[PDB]
Amino acid sequence: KERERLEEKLEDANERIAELVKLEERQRIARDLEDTLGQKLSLIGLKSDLARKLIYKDPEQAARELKSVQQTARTSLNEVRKIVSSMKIRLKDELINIKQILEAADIMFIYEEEKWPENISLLNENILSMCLKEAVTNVVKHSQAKTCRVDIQQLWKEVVITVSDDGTFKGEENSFSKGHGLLGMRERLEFANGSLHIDTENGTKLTMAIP
Amino acid sequence: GRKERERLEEKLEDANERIAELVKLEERQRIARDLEDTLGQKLSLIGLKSDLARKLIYKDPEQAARELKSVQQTARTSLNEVRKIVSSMRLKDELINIKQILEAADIMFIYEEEKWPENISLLNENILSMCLKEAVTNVVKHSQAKTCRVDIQQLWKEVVITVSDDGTFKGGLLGMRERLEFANGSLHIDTENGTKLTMAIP
Ligand SMILES: Nc1ncnc2c1ncn2[C@@H]1O[C@H](COP(=O)(O)OP(=O)(O)CP(=O)(O)O)[C@@H](O)[C@H]1O
Ligand SMILES: Nc1ncnc2c1ncn2[C@@H]1O[C@H](COP(=O)(O)OP(=O)(O)CP(=O)(O)O)[C@@H](O)[C@H]1O
Ligand SMILES: [Mg+2]
Ligand SMILES: [Mg+2]
Repeated sequence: KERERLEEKLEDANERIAELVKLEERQRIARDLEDTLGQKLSLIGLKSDLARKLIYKDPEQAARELKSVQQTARTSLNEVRKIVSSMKIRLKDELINIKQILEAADIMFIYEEEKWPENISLLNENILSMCLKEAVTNVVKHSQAKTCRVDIQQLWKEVVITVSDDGTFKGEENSFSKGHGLLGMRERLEFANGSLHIDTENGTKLTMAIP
Repeated sequence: GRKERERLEEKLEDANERIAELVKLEERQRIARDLEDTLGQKLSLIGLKSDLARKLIYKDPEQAARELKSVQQTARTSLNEVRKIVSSMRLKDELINIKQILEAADIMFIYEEEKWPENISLLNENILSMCLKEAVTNVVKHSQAKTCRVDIQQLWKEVVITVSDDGTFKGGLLGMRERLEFANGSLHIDTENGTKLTMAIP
């Protein structure tokens, strides 16, 4: 009846982790909104007040300011749908989308369909997807690969997706773009007590694990 | 036992995963809903009214400027909407804000400061706050009360905030209560003597 106390303190902690990362989500999200979006909207107000001043005397230019308000409302709307999506992907869907990305990059898509996992949640599933997006985006974008092999495997407690490629690695200890592509991926695996692994030994072999 | 009894534990850790994924899902779904709807609709509006004003410039300028007063205000309103959402993204703070709400409604604020709890998280704390907002908003707004008493109590596993008032019951609150039910806390209301609200949270 002491080891069970150990379980009450440790559980307190395994709930705490959950809340203080849901907060990662929160703050980062209000950051995007606040910044990108709100700045766009301020811009819209100012350019439309300006065009409103121009109407009578410089109309040719009021219409230009207004072409600009038009486009900033556009871009703001795209930013919104971008968020929304960063909140709404499908696994078997990402498979098709990257299938197209590489097919298009003139890269060979080796996928040997296996056992589609059962022990996976949908926060987990969506994270997995994302890491798919950035791993393939990075392969296409950099590797120099001519082949990419994607293994989705139910394995034990967790799904594992390895994304391998033959190309050469362009990465130096800076490359790890502080809070960007691969760092986003890997911190994002570390939080859900999964993990990201990379073996540059033979081209570049990526590896994602998630309960 | 340990092996068979053990595996159930799993049946429960994981049963529990399945459960709290519904807070993520339909927290982010309320959020994408608000964005999508309110905001995106506003932005479409902006595009259309500015394309229109752009057509008017030359022939009907007096009215291009009117459409444009409109684009101006819709950018405003859109920005405020973004605000609501960033803000949603403090307990002792809510205390001051409602202190003002009721003080202003000509309602008496009985608060007898107690033991500020320790066993509380901040998802919990912020939920508590919110329910404060809607309970007091509802009291001011409806009760007919002339007094409101707020008890914040560390109690056992969980903080408990009762918001009582003398007024009559005329029966927001579903948001409050489902939102307590999810964090295995609870909402209780006793209309027996005016209206007495009660929130509990681990
Ligand atoms: N498959 C690969 N082949 C060769 N080089 C690679 C590679 N994958 C990654 N790299 C190198 O490592 C660097 C770090 O990648 P990372 O994804 O962190 O930044 P990035 O350049 O992909 C933009 P983002 O911030 O969107 O990821 C890359 O810039 C690239 O130079
Ligand atoms: N403190 C209170 N005392 C007596 N009746 C109350 C009350 N708070 C709410 N009610 C009654 O219950 C109804 C439901 O409350 P609820 O909070 O869902 O709606 P509301 O009328 O407060 C506006 P909103 O839902 O937008 O906050 C109210 O219409 C009111 O008649
Ligand atoms: Mg990258
Ligand atoms: Mg109400």
